[PDB]
Amino acid sequence: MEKSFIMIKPDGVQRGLVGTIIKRFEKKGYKLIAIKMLNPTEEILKEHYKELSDQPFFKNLVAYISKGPVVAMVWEGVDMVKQGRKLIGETNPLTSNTGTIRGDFCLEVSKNVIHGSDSVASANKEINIWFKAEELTQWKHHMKEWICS
Amino acid sequence: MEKSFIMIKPDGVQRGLVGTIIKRFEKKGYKLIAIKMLNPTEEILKEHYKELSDQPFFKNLVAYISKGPVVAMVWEGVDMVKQGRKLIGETNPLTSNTGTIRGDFCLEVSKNVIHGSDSVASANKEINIWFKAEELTQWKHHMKEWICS
Amino acid sequence: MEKSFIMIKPDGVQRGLVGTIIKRFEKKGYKLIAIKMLNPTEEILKEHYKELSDQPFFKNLVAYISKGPVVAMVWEGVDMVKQGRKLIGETNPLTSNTGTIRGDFCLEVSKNVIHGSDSVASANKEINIWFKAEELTQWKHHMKEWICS
Amino acid sequence: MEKSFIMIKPDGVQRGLVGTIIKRFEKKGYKLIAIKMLNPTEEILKEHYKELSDQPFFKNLVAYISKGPVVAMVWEGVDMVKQGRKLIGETNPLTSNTGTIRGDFCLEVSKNVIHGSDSVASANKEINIWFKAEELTQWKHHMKEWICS
Amino acid sequence: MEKSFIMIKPDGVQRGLVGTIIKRFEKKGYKLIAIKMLNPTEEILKEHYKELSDQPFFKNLVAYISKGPVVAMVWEGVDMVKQGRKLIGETNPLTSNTGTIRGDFCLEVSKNVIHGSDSVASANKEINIWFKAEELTQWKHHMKEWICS
Amino acid sequence: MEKSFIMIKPDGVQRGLVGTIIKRFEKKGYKLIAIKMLNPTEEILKEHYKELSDQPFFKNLVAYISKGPVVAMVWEGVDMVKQGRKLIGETNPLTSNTGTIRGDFCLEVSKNVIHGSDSVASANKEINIWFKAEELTQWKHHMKEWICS
Repeated sequence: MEKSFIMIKPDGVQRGLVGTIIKRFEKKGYKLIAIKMLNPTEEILKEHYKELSDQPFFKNLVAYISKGPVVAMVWEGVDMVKQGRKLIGETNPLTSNTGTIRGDFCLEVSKNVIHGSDSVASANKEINIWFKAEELTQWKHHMKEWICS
Repeated sequence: MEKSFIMIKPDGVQRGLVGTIIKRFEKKGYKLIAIKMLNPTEEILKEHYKELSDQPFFKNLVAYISKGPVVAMVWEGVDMVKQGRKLIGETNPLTSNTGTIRGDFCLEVSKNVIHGSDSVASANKEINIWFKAEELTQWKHHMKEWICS
Repeated sequence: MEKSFIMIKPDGVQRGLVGTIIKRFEKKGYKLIAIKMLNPTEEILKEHYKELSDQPFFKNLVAYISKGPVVAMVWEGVDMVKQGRKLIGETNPLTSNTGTIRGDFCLEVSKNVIHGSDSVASANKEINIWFKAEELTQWKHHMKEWICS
Repeated sequence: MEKSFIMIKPDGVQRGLVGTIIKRFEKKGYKLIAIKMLNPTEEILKEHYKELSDQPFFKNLVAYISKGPVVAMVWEGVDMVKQGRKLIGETNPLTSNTGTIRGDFCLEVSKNVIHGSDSVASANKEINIWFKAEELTQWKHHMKEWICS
Repeated sequence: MEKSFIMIKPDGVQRGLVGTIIKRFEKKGYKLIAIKMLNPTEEILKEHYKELSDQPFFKNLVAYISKGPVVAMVWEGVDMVKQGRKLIGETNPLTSNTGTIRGDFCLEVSKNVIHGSDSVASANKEINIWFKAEELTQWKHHMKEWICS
Repeated sequence: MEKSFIMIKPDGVQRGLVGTIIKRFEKKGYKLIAIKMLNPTEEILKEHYKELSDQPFFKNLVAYISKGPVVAMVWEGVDMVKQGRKLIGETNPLTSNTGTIRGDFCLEVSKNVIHGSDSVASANKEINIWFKAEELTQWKHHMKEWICS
């Protein structure tokens, strides 16, 4: 099934929203298949934000996330990428609707607690950069009968 | 007052969302007047889709429902039908907004945990087929003073 | 498996604790098999509190629970009677520990929101008086694998 | 920083939504700087509701809020006025989105639990009438580092 | 009715536990009658902690709380003092039971987020020092019918 | 600081309690420094329950564990080992107090969702076997000021 990369940014971990964010994804009926905590290299981040290497404020971004703690995740399930983005909200937490992670907990775009994959093509690249194949664990979700067809 | 028929489908009870769903409805200021758990008779469940039978997936539903457990409910209150549908969300939980039951908990249209009446006319018919008159309990809501006129 | 009778008293319904209470039982890994809302006849209650006819304030108690709404339930699972009593707390919500329903939500013994069966013998009697056998619904709990054995 | 006046109306306090409301504002990353409980005097309420003097039922509006309890607050933070409005929802809780206070808890515009300032200019006026400058407490929010720039 | 003085200490406000704490007290069926945010002046703090004068570290005590923000409260209800203490927990959050504020949120006796009055006599003293009589608001709790006799 | 090894067992992941468990630990003021999801090897698993060889149920737990997914964790903080145990509850979820993970979610000792280290000595051994040194992430907890000295 469709996989997406969801990463709790440093400010997410600092504010103690790790549990809350996971709970939100679990309750949706989604499948956690990989999770790790790491202080990301400025070189792992260089490749994750290759798409956004084309942004004016970049020299501030990479050093930032590299410092603070990060909880990297992969979640699996039908229309994973879009629904994760839906659960997260818009980029700007001010224009982001209530009910979303960013719309319930964030104020500024520089500190939006979470990253979600923008497209399925973006997701598959992001997963490979952040995780080893061995890391992605295969398990049968007992509940999938009552979430899916 | 306006009454609507809300029914937690099998997948709802299996995932343990009975309490959460009810709490959502209670906190909105609505009045629970009837609740029951039953395995719906294929026969008596047949009339629930009597209006929509002209659909490709009809035989599969009257199977996954009748076998699994169901919590049938009637809730009362101002604009009950529309608000119930609001609380539930769209048919497809992908297009359904966050904050709603289906937008918080569901992924696939085949397993969207809950039913809500689509109109007042549809509600009155659905109440009649699922519940006996004696079943609908009459009680004075003490809090209605502070929710209504 | 072991069954117990749990009944949300009228003050429970009035305060909108129906959802919350159920949620607590659901999260424990317990199995809801019967649920009904009714205004209990003074005769149904006359027998439910027959063992408790050994109390000074009895003529005032049956009239009370008779008036307001009541949500009657049966829950199934290993050590259901004891654990339900555990989840509920002591009779007196003042001496009842925090974490319990009565210790989180109640102040007075006259208004303690919920009833739980005191013993397995008392439970089987209580279930028979409040429910018909047809009411008790048989369903396979998918998650039982990961709660039991 | 931008300040807004948020006031839980009497029906909010009645329904025990004070904690819940505050939690919602806390979790958004906002800064409570003043809070007080009062039974608002005609004097304050006439100035607070000066714009609504051109309405048939005004003598009773300044008399309802004058009766019940009210929790007056000031919250501080980036885009405070608009975000507060967003967290609260539309005036009519029927058209207000789910996820909001009014869309989660309210049914009628007469009883919508909370007030939020409509503009920055409205806010500064509202704060001055409800609170004394001494009441606005200055404190360093430790977490503002991780919510703001 | 019985009144107690409950004060969220600065670390409670810092960690965004104001709403959470209030909700806990609301849900218990208790009556908030006064609330105020202040940076406690040396005068108040010397009188609140008058019994801790014969202790080595007293000047740093009154200077910690005189720094950070504090939410002062009065709550009313049957056995208010004891149950407040019960909801709060033991002084040391390590020996305090789970379910309590201190046992759910705290680790160190120096930072245990909340104060609760230890006796009725202590409470009436504490209320007088922190609040003016005008500040204690009188209101009829609609729900007290269903919490009390 | 004191470190402990906390592991959500298969049944925990299946029932979707990962988020909730984590939140419980975060809200206590504890610091997550390592997290990973894996299907545990026989070789890795056997040394974990090495001391529990002289026990009747030794082979069968390795069956229902290795197959299922597990979320291994390391948490750091004052009195981490005992508090983790406190947060978890007793071995048997029948005798385990309400408020605890096992007392809120579990029924049988075979499926009690989580493991916690029994002593500091047992913790440091468990961390070593489950995680590499590189895996334990070093980060400054901004909120530690307000939870500790």
